[PDB]
Amino acid sequence: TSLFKQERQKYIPKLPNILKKDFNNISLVYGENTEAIQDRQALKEFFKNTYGLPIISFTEGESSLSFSKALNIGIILSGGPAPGGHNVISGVFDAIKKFNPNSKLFGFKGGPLGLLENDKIELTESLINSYRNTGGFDIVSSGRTKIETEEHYNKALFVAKENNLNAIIIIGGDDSNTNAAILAEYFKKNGENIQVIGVPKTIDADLRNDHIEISFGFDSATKIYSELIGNLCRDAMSTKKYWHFVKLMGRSASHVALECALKTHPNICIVSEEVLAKKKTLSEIIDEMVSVILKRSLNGDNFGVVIVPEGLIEFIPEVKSLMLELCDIFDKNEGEFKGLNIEKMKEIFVAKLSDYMKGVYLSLPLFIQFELIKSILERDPHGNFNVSRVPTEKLFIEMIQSRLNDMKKRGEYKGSFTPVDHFFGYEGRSAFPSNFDSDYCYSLGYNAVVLILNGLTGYMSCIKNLNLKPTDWIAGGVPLTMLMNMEERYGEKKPVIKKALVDLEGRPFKEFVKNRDKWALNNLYLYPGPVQYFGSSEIVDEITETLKLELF
Amino acid sequence: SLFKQERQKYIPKLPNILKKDFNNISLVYGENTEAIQDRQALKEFFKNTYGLPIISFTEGESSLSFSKALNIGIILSGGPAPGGHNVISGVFDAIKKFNPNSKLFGFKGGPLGLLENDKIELTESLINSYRNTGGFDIVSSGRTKIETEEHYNKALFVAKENNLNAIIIIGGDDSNTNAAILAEYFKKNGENIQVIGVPKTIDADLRNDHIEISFGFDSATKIYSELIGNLCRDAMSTKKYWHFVKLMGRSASHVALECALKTHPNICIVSEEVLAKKKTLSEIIDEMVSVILKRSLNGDNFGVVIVPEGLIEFIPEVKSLMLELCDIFDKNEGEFKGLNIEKMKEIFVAKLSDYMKGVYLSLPLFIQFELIKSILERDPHGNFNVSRVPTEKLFIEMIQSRLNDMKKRGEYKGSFTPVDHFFGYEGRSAFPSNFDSDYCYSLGYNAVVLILNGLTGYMSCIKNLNLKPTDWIAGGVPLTMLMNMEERYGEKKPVIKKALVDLEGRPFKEFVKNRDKWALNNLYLYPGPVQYFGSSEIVDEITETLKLELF
Ligand SMILES: O=P(O)(O)OC[C@H]1O[C@](O)(COP(=O)(O)O)[C@@H](O)[C@@H]1O
Repeated sequence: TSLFKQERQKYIPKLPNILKKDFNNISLVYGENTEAIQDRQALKEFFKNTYGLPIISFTEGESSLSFSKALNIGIILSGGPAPGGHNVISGVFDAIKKFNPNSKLFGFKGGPLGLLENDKIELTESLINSYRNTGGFDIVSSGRTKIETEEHYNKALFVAKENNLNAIIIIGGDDSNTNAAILAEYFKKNGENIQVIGVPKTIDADLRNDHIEISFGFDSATKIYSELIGNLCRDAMSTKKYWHFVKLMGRSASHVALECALKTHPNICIVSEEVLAKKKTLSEIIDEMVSVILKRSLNGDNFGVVIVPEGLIEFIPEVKSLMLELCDIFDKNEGEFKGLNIEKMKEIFVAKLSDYMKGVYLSLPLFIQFELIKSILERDPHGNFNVSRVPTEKLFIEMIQSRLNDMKKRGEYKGSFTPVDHFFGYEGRSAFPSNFDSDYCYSLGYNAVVLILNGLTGYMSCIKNLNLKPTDWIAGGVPLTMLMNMEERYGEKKPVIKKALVDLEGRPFKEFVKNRDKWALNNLYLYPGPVQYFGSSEIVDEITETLKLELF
Repeated sequence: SLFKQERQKYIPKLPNILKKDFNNISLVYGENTEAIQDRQALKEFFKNTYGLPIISFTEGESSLSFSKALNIGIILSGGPAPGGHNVISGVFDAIKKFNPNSKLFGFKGGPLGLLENDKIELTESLINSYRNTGGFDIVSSGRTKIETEEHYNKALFVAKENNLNAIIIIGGDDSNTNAAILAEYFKKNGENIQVIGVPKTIDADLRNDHIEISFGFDSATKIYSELIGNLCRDAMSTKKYWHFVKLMGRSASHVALECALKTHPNICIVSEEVLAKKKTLSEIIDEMVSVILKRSLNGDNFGVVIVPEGLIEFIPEVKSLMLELCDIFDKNEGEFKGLNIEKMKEIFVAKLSDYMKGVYLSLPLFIQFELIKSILERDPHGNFNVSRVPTEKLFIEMIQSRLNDMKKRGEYKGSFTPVDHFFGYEGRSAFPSNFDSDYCYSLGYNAVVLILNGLTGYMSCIKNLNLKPTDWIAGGVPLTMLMNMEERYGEKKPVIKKALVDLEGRPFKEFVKNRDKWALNNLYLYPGPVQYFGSSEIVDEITETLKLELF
């Protein structure tokens, strides 16, 4: 397309030294016998044929392989895009073609649904070439259909068989890596010989553990967000008149928010996990932001930058309690709402709420009051709600203006508060991957094929030592069951892999805690650049602050 | 920041001429000049600096108007543009070269810093930490308009007390308006203080035959196009979202048009064309809806739209409304003195003419209030606040309604999922590209050469910008040639005329040729992040606009 794209296309991703060796010269080294996180008992029931598989690692030396004929592989992309997905695919292609030039790669379109519907294309050399080192999932598009029913699982197998597949690779987050486990068990249960391999994808870093150091895409997304946030800090510093509020996409955790904070040194950054842990109130959050603004104003600084995660309102205990009460006032007094008008029925809630929750409700902006009513009036069959109708940054902005307007009227705020809001997310997830994600993703995909060539199913492709140069990285496999627990929902116990949230005892969070009061009151902004793909190795192979601190 | 550390070490590239000794660089005088329009009245006002000659530099001797160390003052004005700090580093390096005893003084927060004698000395170690960086934060900036005899008296007193040989003003059309009049004041009153302007703005609305582009436009459009290309790729990857992207640019669509030529979005609105064709808001809406429907029938329930922030000043019915709201406020200001926005709205509605009131009340309520704020938050030069007006959200709401109208007859079976964006503040203080780094350093270094050669009332000017920096031509354009008479705050005044998109120009014509293609097909281009190290080709890329314009 652009000159950038053609040049980037020519980049050769860097492999672990071992993945460079011939396939006959790569030996399995078996590990222990893994166990689940919890419900170690019931996970032996559900996953009879797959459980307690050892962790796999790879070392040099002679080995015999499970194939000699050409392989056929199906590949699925599920969920939202992450920079480097296309490199997982280029790595798989390059690996099967090295093994046997007659091997074929089939890309199922628009998620797992493509497999159910036999909606696919053959990825050929010239096709693959155009996608090398590119952003996007647009080689085959993604979706998020789950394979659940017996009718579904049988079609998956049907389509797999009529396409002569030896294996399926699924690239996705927590939920598709869980699904990958059950498909692997399903094939093995019905005596079929199709292997399933999982690959760890998410720009939000909510898939990770002792074995998976990071998910793919998080490096590239945070670099883009931090460049944009650093640029806003520099603009704020230059004109000294605007408070920029930046919401970042992803409602599950503060991994992205925390990393951008470490990259840019903003004046304020809110961590959802901490808000939940310290049980902070809405007014406490507001008090704390207002106090930073006033103090800066007294230093003569009528500007600053705030970072908030998208899922923040769902981490305020007080808000859920207010919500659970309002719809209890709705589930009871059903006939009283006929028939009603809202604004008229608002004062019904206002008169019926408990003293303190009425104070919380009325503290909100008026449009927010109404959006909570609408949230209840639209609960799913199981009666549960979500607060998606309330935008975190805009809620905070209005409440802050209000507090400050009152203070000005009684003469305790001389400064000027002019807010500008920003929401980033879509422009970071289909960006060109950094060298790190390019190397990492290419490695994961290449490694997936080695796992398949050794007969393995139910494994997640895994590359460790990610803080070191790629030649020094270590390749292997993690069994999918060991990451699981049983989640109970509506009388049922389905297997799950739980979201990894920010560890409030981790080095990243502790680093942030150590320095945040200093960043708040002073102007110690750091200005990261755009992602570089040419120049010295330490610029082009820079990793996240997160990974740097966590490992070491 | 490791990036900043490595980038700080870049050596900007100068025109060959500027590398020669200052006693080796001679003038070439040329064509005389005049203003763009209202030339008669402007010849009264600018009686001392009208019709000066175009300047170039060549290898020779030249009469050097200075034998003793220089004292220069320097002003950063208006909104930031990447490379302002390289302008400053080019002035500093040049005056140190000339005479190591030369001092450079930075006035803080724009022209107000001059008026209030608020400054800092810009020293070698201070300049060093800002080399090749984004931002205007070395001294910060502001948008103050110097008009009154007292303001100019003050400007004179501060200038004279600081023993200043020359003042360098870095800014846009608003600031070079200040600079033009200041040079005229100093001359008319008989003083030896020289005033040189520098052509800054991400909006590129400071342009003529001689000034090929303003600095910062290159860097800003590059970051904005990276992001839009990323949104195009996400839309292609997931196939469900219609992205509406507002862009900075102020009045002109130079920014929007460049980003469209960089990315091939499905829709880009060009305000200048809207005004030429006298389109109504409703007509713009329907043209967008038609594109959306067609794509949907083709199975593409996604796309990307570029919206210029200045559009409201180019739709005849809305422009007219905004001028009447302005007129109503300016004439009944005391009534509005204390009131909230709802009470303000009530007055505005009561005082609008019947036609204008119907227009106003046809807008969504959120737009009704933002229009008022647009008027109330006019800058010191009288510009409306268009950056705060969510034009893209107005588009989304009106398109949403029309698509529901088609859906009501079974004529639109897709689901519309719009996403709003506004790329602006995040592009202004970004790290400058090699182009802007090279161009800005040359412009500052060149302003010193012009000062050394006794000039005042000139814009620093580097020509042949599509060529390798060594092959650039250095010189100077008289500030008056850019000027005309306009009404600001209910009164007629001399200003630099804003250069808008030329509908007969090569950039717009390239867009028209391909735009229909880009609407119905998915022909997106994906520019990457600006590269600062590496192959001469990717690192020294320039804008589509500049290539087409010099072709
Ligand atoms: O910085 P502000 O006061 O919000 O004003 C925004 C305006 O400044 C700009 O970013 C730059 O304008 P100038 O280059 O003319 O100073 C415009 O694009 C935008 O309309």
